Amino acid sequence: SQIQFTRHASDVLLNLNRLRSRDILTDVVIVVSREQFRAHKTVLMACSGLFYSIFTDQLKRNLSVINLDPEINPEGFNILLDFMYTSRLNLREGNIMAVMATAMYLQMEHVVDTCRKFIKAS
Amino acid sequence: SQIQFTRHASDVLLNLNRLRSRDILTDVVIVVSREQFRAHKTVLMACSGLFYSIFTDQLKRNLSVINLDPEINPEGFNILLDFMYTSRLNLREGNIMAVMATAMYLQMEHVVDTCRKFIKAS
Ligand SMILES: O=C(Cn1ccc2c(=O)[nH]c(N3CCOCC3)nc21)Nc1ccncc1Cl
Ligand SMILES: O=C(Cn1ccc2c(=O)[nH]c(N3CCOCC3)nc21)Nc1ccncc1Cl
Ligand SMILES: [Cl-]
Ligand SMILES: [Cl-]
Repeated sequence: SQIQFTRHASDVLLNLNRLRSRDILTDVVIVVSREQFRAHKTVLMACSGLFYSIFTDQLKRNLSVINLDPEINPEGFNILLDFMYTSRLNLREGNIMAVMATAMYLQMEHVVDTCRKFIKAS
Repeated sequence: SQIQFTRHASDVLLNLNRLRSRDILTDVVIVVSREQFRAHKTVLMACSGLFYSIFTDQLKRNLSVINLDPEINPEGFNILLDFMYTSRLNLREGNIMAVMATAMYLQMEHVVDTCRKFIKAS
């Protein structure tokens, strides 16, 4: 019965990404080997089982730095972080295995499923 | 060239609303006369000119309480806050004028335009 605004969610996500690009109200640094990426915990939680599980725990909720597994490919992580904030996933033959393994680690099941479909179509 | 996830933005917004409902990582209380509403500043900024302008200013960015104009109808505000987190706007004959005036105050231009269309269709 409510009026539906079809573009609203995408508009919100766009603006959250704009805030990320200006480092406004970002509240965590994700360290992946020699690279670091800032983000909003709320978005990470919305998009990742790993981050949801980390930040829902009152023991870790207030952490401002998260060190990921050193084995994680920083580029794979970056691709997934960008996907979180844009809805667009950059899969290529050169990055498919790194992105897929990283998505497994981040517990992003729908993305893992999409990587499986990409492999199947390759 | 990137794979588009058509439901992703709405999924993110849904999960942000779930976090709001559990008061997880909310960082501001919006006081509207005798009522109060918690939220995430990032979402408020994404959806409102007023909140964008308030929290982008380094003078006010860290405020944890915002007192709105006492004249603002709390129900009108609540309807708009729910819209921010859901994409669904509950317009009715009983609330149209309060919602519209509140949307003007919050500088939510697309919503104001929609209220004008509602008035025109009434
Ligand atoms: O749902 C997510 C995050 N999210 C996105 C994809 C995805 C996924 O594929 N799996 C998991 N989990 C969770 C932890 O346990 C194992 C599986 N979470 C995922 N956030 C969430 C859920 C409920 N209210 C608020 C929030 Cl923010
Ligand atoms: O765009 C908005 C918020 N938003 C939503 C609707 C709406 C609107 O109708 N008007 C205005 N303004 C802004 C202030 O000046 C007057 C008009 N902002 C609006 N956030 C935003 C913009 C750019 N990067 C990051 C962010 Cl979060
Ligand atoms: Cl900030
Ligand atoms: Cl919290």
